[PDB]
Amino acid sequence: VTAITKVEREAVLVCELPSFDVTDVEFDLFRARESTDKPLDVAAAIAYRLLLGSGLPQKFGCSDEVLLNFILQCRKKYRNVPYHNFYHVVDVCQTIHTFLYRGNVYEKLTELECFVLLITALVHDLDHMGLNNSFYLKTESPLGILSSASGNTSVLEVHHCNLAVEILSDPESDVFDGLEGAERTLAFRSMIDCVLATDMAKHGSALEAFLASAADQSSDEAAFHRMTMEIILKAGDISNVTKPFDISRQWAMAVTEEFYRQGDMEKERGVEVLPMFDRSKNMELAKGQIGFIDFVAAPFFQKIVDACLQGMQWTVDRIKSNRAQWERVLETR
Ligand SMILES: COc1ccc(C2=NN(C3CCN(C(=O)CN4C(=O)CCC4=O)CC3)C(=O)[C@@H]3CC=CC[C@H]23)cc1OC
Ligand SMILES: [Mg+2]
Ligand SMILES: [Zn+2]
Repeated sequence: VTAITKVEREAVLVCELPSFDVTDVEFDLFRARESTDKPLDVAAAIAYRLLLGSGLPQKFGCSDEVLLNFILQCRKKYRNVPYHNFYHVVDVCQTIHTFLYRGNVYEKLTELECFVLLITALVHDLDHMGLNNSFYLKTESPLGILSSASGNTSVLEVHHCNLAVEILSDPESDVFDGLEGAERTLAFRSMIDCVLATDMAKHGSALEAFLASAADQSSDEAAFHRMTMEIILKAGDISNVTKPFDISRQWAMAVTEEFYRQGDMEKERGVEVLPMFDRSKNMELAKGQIGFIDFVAAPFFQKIVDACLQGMQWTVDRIKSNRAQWERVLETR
């Protein structure tokens, strides 16, 4: 890995981000991206501002320079795909910030764990190529073969953890360098756990485990803290439908184009192409989003809020209003 230059940091530090409140739940990363000639710099500056404002890097001996090196080292490893690019992970970081601080989830965690969540958001999709786990397995890809051979089917999640560990192995980009002993161990293990938990094939079991812990006043503390962390990263990962409508719709366009490119590649290779990934179905954006709301996101946010995370009620409220808005698109078509 090649060291971040000073000129690279200066480009990020130059961004003043006037008019944006990065801590707000109605913050608009799309508008932030439009605001400038250099969206990648603005994106990094948002991540930088969020991390510094939390008070957290300073507390764990992570300097301003090392924090920004880390951010830029993550940015180098994201690709130019429609959805799983650096804007997605900056969005997950910003959203998790809002769940911790606007939603009061910080109350259930330590500050180390809060620090870890904010950083894990930035590593959690490192080097995503716009193709899901199933594509690698269906096509018998080298990457997919290695996963089957070694017994872990979370193809990309394990990949992301491996690049995260690389960035953190140089002191100049290790935001956990100020830690040692059991704490540094916890930072790496909880980071890795969280990323492994974002495999959507494990979505149901992760939810059931969190919910079961949350209902049990004699749950192991460490286990509950860990499951909370995993759940908050998962929440950020599927939080598109909890933003105001046009923000939420822009994410949906981005993921739709990304899925389509996968399906075009699957067609070429002669493997199974699902409906959601097929250009020829031209499936309505409103039906896709409502199906995702009804089958994935509304039950998830509702269950985790009722169980435990009451301050996150606004996410349930907004899913409801976005669902009603998509129903209006149908009604008037
Ligand atoms: C902005 O909009 C989306 C953003 C992310 C995803 C992701 N989706 N997924 C799975 C796809 C397969 N799944 C489903 O098809 C679920 N489902 C039904 O069963 C009925 C209709 C429906 O949607 C489970 C989630 C991913 O794995 C992506 C990677 C990680 C997290 C969420 C991403 C989906 C979105 O809108 C469809
Ligand atoms: Mg992922
Ligand atoms: Zn993600």
